[PDB]
Amino acid sequence: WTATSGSCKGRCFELQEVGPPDCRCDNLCKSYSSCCHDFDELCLKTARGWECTKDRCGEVRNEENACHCSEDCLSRGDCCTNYQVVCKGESHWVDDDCEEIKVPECPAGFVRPPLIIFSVDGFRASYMKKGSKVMPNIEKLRSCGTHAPYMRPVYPTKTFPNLYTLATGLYPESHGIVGNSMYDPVFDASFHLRGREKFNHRWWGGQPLWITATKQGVRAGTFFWSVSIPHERRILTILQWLSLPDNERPSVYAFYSEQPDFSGHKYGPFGPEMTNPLREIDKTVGQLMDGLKQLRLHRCVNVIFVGDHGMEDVTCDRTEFLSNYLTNVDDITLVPGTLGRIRAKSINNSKYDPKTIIAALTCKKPDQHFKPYMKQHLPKRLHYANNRRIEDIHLLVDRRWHVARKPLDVYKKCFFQGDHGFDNKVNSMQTVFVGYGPTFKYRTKVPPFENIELYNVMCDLLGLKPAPNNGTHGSLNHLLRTNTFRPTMPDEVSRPNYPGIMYLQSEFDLGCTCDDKVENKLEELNKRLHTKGSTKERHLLYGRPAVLYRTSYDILYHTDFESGYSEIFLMPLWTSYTISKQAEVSSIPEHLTNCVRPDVRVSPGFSQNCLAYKNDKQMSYGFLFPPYLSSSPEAKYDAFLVTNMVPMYPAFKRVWAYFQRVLVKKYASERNGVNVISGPIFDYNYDGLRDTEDEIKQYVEGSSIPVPTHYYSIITSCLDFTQPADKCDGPLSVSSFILPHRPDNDESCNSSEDESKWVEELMKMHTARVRDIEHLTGLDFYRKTSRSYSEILTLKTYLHTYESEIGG
Ligand SMILES: *[C@@H]1O[C@H](CO)[C@@H](O[C@@H]2O[C@H](CO)[C@@H](O[C@@H]3O[C@H](CO[C@H]4O[C@H](CO)[C@@H](O)[C@H](O[C@H]5O[C@H](CO)[C@@H](O)[C@H](O)[C@@H]5O[C@H]5O[C@H](CO)[C@@H](O)[C@H](O)[C@@H]5O)[C@@H]4O)[C@@H](O)[C@H](O)[C@@H]3O)[C@H](O)[C@H]2NC(C)=O)[C@H](O)[C@H]1NC(C)=O
Ligand SMILES: O=C(c1ccc2[nH]nnc2c1)N1C[C@H]2C[C@H](S(=O)(=O)CCc3cc(Cl)cc(Cl)c3)C[C@H]2C1
Ligand SMILES: [Ca+2]
Ligand SMILES: [Zn+2]
Ligand SMILES: [Zn+2]
Repeated sequence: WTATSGSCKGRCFELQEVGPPDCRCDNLCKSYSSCCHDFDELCLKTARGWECTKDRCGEVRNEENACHCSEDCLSRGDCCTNYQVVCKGESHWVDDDCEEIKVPECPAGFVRPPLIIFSVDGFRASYMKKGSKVMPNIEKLRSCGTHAPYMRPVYPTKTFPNLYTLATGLYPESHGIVGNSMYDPVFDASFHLRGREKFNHRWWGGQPLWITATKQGVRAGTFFWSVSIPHERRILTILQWLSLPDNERPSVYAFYSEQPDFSGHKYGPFGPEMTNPLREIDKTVGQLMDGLKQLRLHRCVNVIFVGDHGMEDVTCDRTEFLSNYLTNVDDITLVPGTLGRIRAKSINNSKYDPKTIIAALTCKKPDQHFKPYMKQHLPKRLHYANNRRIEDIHLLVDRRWHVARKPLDVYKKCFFQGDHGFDNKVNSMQTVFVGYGPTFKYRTKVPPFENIELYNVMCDLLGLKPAPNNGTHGSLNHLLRTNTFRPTMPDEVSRPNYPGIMYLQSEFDLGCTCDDKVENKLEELNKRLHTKGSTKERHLLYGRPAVLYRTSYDILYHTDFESGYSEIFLMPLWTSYTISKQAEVSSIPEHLTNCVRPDVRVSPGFSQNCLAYKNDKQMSYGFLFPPYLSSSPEAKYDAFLVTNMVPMYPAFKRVWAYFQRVLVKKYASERNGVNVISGPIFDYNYDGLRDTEDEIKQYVEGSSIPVPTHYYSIITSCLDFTQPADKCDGPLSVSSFILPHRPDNDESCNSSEDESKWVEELMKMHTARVRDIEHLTGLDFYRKTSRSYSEILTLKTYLHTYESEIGG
């Protein structure tokens, strides 16, 4: 209940929210059904439209109009945004050639440039080019400001998770909003778009931009709006707020449009009906920019034009039904659409087995338009597992399709032609970023980037200190004219040992054999230089990674590779090696197939042993540096050391073998040599961060040898391919993957065929930022290049998507 007896007289869109049961007058009062009786009357005038006409000029102030053209309106700060235009012979902003804004040009009283966030729902990246002829204002912004060809949302590519990520720089797994619809099992409640649950503050984690602002002395406009409030009043309210006196005027503002998403669902991404929604948006933009020119703020304010996601062609008849795969279709709840999420209908059930549910859903029709995963097995770049609100069973749906439970749900719950929510790397989901203002750069294109990064930047524009988030602060410095944040490499925590020869063959009882006995001052002095690291600057191109936690490890040099070997985990943390274009693939000689040699630099006590592997019929082994790419038959023995060996399921070895034997050489040819760093990853609790010694859930049977949950490689080369990797002057180029270490190849439906038909496809799906691997390993790469640190942060955030050219 609320006594709505109070009044909004002079409180129209007040900024401090008063508490029940007195009536509110802010842009959220509607959604809580708690407005004062006169709110509609006083605060939402509509009379005479939103534009001045000639006859309206100089007029007599009438408080009933929606906006004014009366002489005193500039003073009152409430003119129609075109007042200067029709009444004062002034041109529109869109018509002025754009002048570089070399310094802020702000009126007396503005202690800092304000920031306006203009967010547009469902604004697909390719709109900027395709709809350009009917969006001149937005095309002005793009072309004079700083733009990216596209910006990448988070997964799921849905509205709530994506808007809240903009405001926090957090993955949904961390912020709490993992879907538009969610079930929390500790709350036993459901978050849906309709209804009032989504209002309880308990769903919303992280610290959003406006709280960050308040907590540090910067006042904020309120971000959310109410659906019935038209866009014109939304603009005029933002300009009114900007006319407030210095001590009350917010410094950060938000605008939001339901379009073009609302139509995209109706007409599809490119339906001819779409031109109007776009025309509208552009007009709204024009109205902000004209309004800011009226207030002398158009060369003072920084504007961010940003979308939350894109839009794909989707229709009813492209629905896949679980009822055609399952029998007990009724002992499951499904969260449907462009992503599936499954749980037991009741926890009263002990007969409920996910293993059989997954199997029932795996590669079961040749045509299949989805794929089941357990959430811990989803690609790590999706960062979609570490939250109780994410159900164990996830369905990745194909672009252009839906998953539903039964058919009844689709005709009784065709009307739509567009949707969104697919994998964040799918082209049609990409969205927009343009930045315009004094602090942004002038006529500047920047590379595509992930939206989790904007929070840091928006804090920079405000002089705020960003709350702990998932961006990599400094990775977007190249967007800005001048930045308050000069980033610095983290400090090495653990320094390495450099062990020489300290053990004799006979001290090792490891159960390994090797045919290596057949045995010169000139070529003995030589390989000594290899074990001290005389070819280290060939295989360690960017300096050694740093270890950012306390642990005991040894560096190990060889002719063809070099490693950081963990006495704790009994295997290397990283292994680094350069393969030049000219290098050639040889095969493992018949005699050395089962060769495993002790490493006389490392004690028997801190070594793996062949015995345990023999005893464990589930587990086999692999090597980090591949023997196939040894530079000489002699150097090859180096690859068989007990300290280059890692545990690997037979099924994984297939994957690994073909990566090592075929793809490395291929990349080396296409890229002009590559530098490869490879290693294990342990993330048993799937939080995207390295596990500690005492969080290991799986050892090789009868040993203290941990089993990785994943395998990574980082493949680097010269961005200019005419330069070999090992002699690169300028910028670098990189691609990486985090491969799940799994005992079967159920993920690949063509897996019984030749590796050449399915392995590279899997690797692609599990593409990765170097930054993701840093979280998962606790290492820090690229410590010694010729490149600026900011450039190196940009590079560690890059993700190679394997999607073709945006637009067509
Ligand atoms: C992306 O970036 C984030 C932020 O930097 C990283 O997540 C941080 O990781 C660390 C280590 O795991 C956590 O530290 C622990 O924190 C607790 C106390 O923390 C409390 O207070 C903080 C800060 O005020 C608060 O954010 C936490 O709130 C969580 O839990 C709420 C429910 O109880 C929930 O409403 C909220 O959304 C948030 O939930 C998520 O995080 C928790 C982690 O605690 C997780 O269990 C849950 O599933 C959600 O994902 C919390 O009450 C200390 O006592 C511990 O000792 C420990 O140091 C930070 O809490 C955590 N911060 C956030 C915001 O999640 C991610 O690791 C990073 N991802 C990657 C891949 O790098
Ligand atoms: O109906 C939809 C909607 C939109 C599309 C869809 N597709 N499929 N289903 C969809 C449903 N909606 C109404 C809601 C209110 C807005 S809001 O005004 O609260 C966001 C303002 C804001 C801006 C920033 Cl920058 C950050 C944050 Cl956190 C919030 C969010 C919601 C969308
Ligand atoms: Ca972990
Ligand atoms: Zn949206
Ligand atoms: Zn939508």
